[PDB]
Amino acid sequence: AEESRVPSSVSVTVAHDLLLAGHRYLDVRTPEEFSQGHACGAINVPYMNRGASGMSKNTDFLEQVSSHFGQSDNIIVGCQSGGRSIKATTDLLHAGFTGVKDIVGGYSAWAKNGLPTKA
Repeated sequence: AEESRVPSSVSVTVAHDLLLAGHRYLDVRTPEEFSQGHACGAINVPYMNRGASGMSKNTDFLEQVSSHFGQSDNIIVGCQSGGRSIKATTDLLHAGFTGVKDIVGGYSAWAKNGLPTKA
């Protein structure tokens, strides 16, 4: 009974219900999105980011992380774009990108609010 690897696709609409549950939201709009910082109730990062997280930058750690862990292991991830990115995520899934939910959009919708929490 393992469930550390489960790739699923959904829309920010259904994820929103889960977002109310208070679950970590991973979003990757663009490396520059990181330079902007974080968000209020939304964690948007470029897949991998070096930090006190224990150093993890999409480069080789994938072999160590994909070894049995996912950068978003058990998380809700979503690319700024949908459909076109949905199949794109499948390419990353082959490299090891499961155990998380694939949401469509994210920052665009959260941006609609205008409440970005960050340093």
